[PDB]
Amino acid sequence: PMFIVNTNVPRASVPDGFLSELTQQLAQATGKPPQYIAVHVVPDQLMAFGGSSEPCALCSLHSIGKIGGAQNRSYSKLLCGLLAERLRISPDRVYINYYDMNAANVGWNNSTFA
Amino acid sequence: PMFIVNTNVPRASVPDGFLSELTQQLAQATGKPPQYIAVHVVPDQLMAFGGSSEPCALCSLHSIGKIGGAQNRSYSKLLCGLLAERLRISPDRVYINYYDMNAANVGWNNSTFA
Amino acid sequence: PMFIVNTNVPRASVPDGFLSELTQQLAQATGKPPQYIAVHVVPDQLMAFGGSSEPCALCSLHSIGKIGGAQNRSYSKLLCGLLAERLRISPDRVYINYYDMNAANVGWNNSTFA
Ligand SMILES: *C(=S)NCCCC[S@@](C)=O
Ligand SMILES: *C(=S)NCCCC[S@@](C)=O
Ligand SMILES: [Cl-]
Ligand SMILES: [Cl-]
Ligand SMILES: [Cl-]
Ligand SMILES: [Cl-]
Ligand SMILES: [Cl-]
Ligand SMILES: [Cl-]
Ligand SMILES: [Cl-]
Ligand code: NA
Ligand code: NA
Ligand code: NA
Ligand code: NA
Repeated sequence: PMFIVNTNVPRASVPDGFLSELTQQLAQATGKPPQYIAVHVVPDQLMAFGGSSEPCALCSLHSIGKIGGAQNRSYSKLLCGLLAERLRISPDRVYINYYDMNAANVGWNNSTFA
Repeated sequence: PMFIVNTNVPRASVPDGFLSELTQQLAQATGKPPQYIAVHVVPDQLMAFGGSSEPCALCSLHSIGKIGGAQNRSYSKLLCGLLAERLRISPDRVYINYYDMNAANVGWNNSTFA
Repeated sequence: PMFIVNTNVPRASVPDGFLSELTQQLAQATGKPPQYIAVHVVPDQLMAFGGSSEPCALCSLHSIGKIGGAQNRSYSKLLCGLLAERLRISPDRVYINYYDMNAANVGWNNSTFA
């Protein structure tokens, strides 16, 4: 699983341990070992949501399987909750693109998971 | 709709109103209210296009529907025009990846659009 | 072809001419002329892989065709090799998402490749 968050919120407002919490909570959410979870946080971005420059975020969650209608709603409640509580970003100013990746299309360790 | 632009042009060369201009133009192009549109511009990037470092841009346009052969050809003209005038990027040094997203794979406000 | 690398390694550790090496190596691996190849390297990122902040990378390779089981394994060996040699990133701390793009979904110079 790979979770990426792009936001206009300043780096200083990202709480210590945020990447660790994301790793831990995504491991529990996806059911995959935390060892394989990758997290990427990109603050101080130049972005807008609805024409407003107030706090917002554009994210991505890639995973080989464990992606679906019900699961994605669950991931959204989890992730929007964290962005709201930890980064003070309103849930309605966050978009998360979910990708169900084929094992053959994910490279790792000089090979792929296929 | 979500539009992201990654470019090597300096932050100082990105007009302060560019995000709003993109939002408004994309609202008209997609026929969606500006409120639903998110924009993200990433300047000062380390990039090369065709083995050259002159101004260039790698972009992404995500949308739940409103994506297709004909529509994409139209978006390219709209976006290349904006990047050409406001960021000084030659249109033949711009790539735009279009993504037609399923509502179930787009998270927002603690849920998804499905 | 479009190759993007997001890594936590410092900018200073990115060798001069690294972009050129990626361009030429990708031209060889994909068979496409270098004039159409785009490369993007993003260092100094706030990332974690397996919860650890040791050197790691999240990448993407977009291409109209030339994507597949065997081909992707080959690309991974090539790209992980370059990241290990040039950026000192362990191959088991690198993920590469491969995307086989439909020509109609890749915009360039006021149109698409369809
Ligand atoms: C997230 S995309 N992890 C990469 C794929 C892991 C394969 S099995 C160990 O889930
Ligand atoms: C762009 S990806 N907007 C996402 C969906 C916006 C709401 S629907 C009701 O158009
Ligand atoms: Cl599901
Ligand atoms: Cl895939
Ligand atoms: Cl269409
Ligand atoms: Cl989708
Ligand atoms: Cl952890
Ligand atoms: Cl193949
Ligand atoms: Cl596609
Ligand atoms: Na998919
Ligand atoms: Na799609
Ligand atoms: Na940056
Ligand atoms: Na594809």
